[PDB]
Amino acid sequence: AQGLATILAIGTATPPNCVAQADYADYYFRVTKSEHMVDLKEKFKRICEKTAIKKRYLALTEDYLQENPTMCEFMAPSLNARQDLVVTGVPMLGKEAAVKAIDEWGLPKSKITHLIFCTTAGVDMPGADYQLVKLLGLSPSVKRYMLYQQGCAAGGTVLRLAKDLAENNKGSRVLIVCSEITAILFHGPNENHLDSLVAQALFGDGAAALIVGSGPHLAVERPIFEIVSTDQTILPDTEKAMKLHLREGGLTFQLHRDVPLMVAKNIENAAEKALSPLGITDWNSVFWMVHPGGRAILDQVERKLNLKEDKLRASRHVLSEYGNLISACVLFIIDEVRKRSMAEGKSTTGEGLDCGVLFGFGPGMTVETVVLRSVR
Amino acid sequence: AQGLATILAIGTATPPNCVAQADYADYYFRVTKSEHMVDLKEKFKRICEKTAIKKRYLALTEDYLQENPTMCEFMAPSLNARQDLVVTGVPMLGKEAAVKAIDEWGLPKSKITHLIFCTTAGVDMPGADYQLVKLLGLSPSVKRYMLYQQGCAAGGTVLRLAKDLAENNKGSRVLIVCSEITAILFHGPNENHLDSLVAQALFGDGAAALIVGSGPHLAVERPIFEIVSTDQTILPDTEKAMKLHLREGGLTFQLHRDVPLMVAKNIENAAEKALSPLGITDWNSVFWMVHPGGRAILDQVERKLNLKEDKLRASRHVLSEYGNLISACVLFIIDEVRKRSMAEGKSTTGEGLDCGVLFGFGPGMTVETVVLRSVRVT
Repeated sequence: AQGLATILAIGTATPPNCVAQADYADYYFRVTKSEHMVDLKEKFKRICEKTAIKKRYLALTEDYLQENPTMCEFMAPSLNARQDLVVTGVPMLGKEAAVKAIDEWGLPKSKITHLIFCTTAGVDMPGADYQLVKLLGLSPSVKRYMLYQQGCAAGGTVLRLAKDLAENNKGSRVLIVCSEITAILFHGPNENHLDSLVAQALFGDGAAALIVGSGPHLAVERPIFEIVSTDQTILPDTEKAMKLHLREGGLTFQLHRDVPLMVAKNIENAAEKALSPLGITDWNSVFWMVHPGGRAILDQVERKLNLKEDKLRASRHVLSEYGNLISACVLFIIDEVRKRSMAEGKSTTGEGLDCGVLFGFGPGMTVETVVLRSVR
Repeated sequence: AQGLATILAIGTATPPNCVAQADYADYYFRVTKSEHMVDLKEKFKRICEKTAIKKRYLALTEDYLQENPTMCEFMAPSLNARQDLVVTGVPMLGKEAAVKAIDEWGLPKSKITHLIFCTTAGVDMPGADYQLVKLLGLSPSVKRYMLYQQGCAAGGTVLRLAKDLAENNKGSRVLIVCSEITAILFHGPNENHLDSLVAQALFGDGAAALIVGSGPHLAVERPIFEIVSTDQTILPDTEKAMKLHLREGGLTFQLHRDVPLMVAKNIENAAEKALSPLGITDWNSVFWMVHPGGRAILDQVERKLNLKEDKLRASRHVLSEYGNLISACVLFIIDEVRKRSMAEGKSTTGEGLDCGVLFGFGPGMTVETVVLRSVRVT
């Protein structure tokens, strides 16, 4: 195609089940039948406090756990129950976000030439990509990219892949869907093996959908951000950061307690590598979209880049309103800065600034760094 | 980038443990202690016979089996055991193939800018892609595409994706690794579960690796094929063709008997969509690499496009020497074709022919159609 890959529409959706973080420990310990673990509950009460999460939407409900109680047992086999939920739920949630993007875009869905489906919740053959084309009625000849088991940096993964798709294929229009349902990693509290206990407080459900294309038809298409550049790098010596295994008992979860420090040690290098080519040295002259793996990661990034204390508001905002949405989370944040900037009357779609940097963090530890150019 | 994405090297690897198909029914029913199922044992021998497969390489060993006996159960929880095998084995097998590709390539590892890792066997976080760059010492900043649970058509998927990365990124060099270990799909024999049983006779293990790039440095790099065009379409009313679920008992397998006919029904359209823009109508005027989903799919494609009788010899060869290698299978066949061609002294890398078509067939049912342009041998 001709011109930079451009984001032209963003839609989001969540499961209807809302849970206030302020009530989560009571529910969670009630529901897993673990109220005798009071010290455990207190700790968990405290972790929920420090998440800086106000609420989450969860496809997993209390009825489901009743019917599939082994999901609450720590090492009881429960994958089949989890698959039953997410193999269906993930593409349905994704279709919901996609309808909104397609509607915002406004053009006929027959013009969608490429589908990128991304999730960290379950797998199946045929894929969630197949079900989405069916659900949506996309062309049977749409080219698909089925991204399974992707994790927390994959919101940047889908833009990096979309960029090359859109730019190498003249007139191509790419639909991106990241759809995450955290039922895959639900686990009861375990004194021993506390590992997945912070996961219970952290992750929320949702899907984000994007339309991306080169050479927008400016009469009927409305550019939101240009994708300037994408980088992916493995942080040295951080393999221990995060590990998640798909086992009989579900999606396992180990999170190293110094992950934020691993981000603090490497994040200026990623910033410099991305902005230096553009001639930018002042981090505060650009807008930031940071995957909120946790509050501490946001604070470290803010510290190490010496950000003004309002710089990560949009990121802190979707952590607050939704929790960690894994691969869909930075796409929610893109929507958030673009909507807030229109609401506030900014001169551009990127908080009135011309350039921005999105970060995704995942296993590896992997950093994805995408440079976005605002519009107007 | 430059002109067309171009395949510049290819390497293949397999587990060292080989099994003669002729002996597989005996091996199989004896390790699963399913000896009393003489009838079904007879049934399975007939299936092994008709596969047109002579041997398969398998990472799954009988002592791993007798060590993790639930894998043998005709359904019991065994995913942990299978994962334990494949989470390590898939990237190690893939590393083995990538070293060979990079060795053929001859350029520094450091020049590899993108990695596509593709498999159908197991998943892990960090992925097989991470493991691979660590095994090979690839650049930490290599751009990765981790293709999990992909299936029998993904040999075309990786080519289709490699094509756009290589063509949109000036001077980029893409490493493609497809590595498959059929242990996720191993199951003991059981009465009315026959598609699963047919799979115990069909799939073999292996990894293929390719170096893909645009604007080859013609001094040091040697083009093998150019990737001309790429299509993916789902075949109408064939959702039931194949279904595989990853569950506590491992990966399920369900295959409809009419899959060969479903391909037959749709294949000439695929060929026509791919070759008409090139002004080609003569199917015998081109080379064909057909994913040996089974011998019957090869027969059917051959019959439907009315190819001469040894048109599919290369696809038949690797099915015979390796079994169905899921996503890497057609990449083995690309190597077979170019290696047999250079050896017979063909004037091109594509059986002496100029253009060729490769077909991947997967769940959907999906067909991936990629057009390859051969290169002249001297």
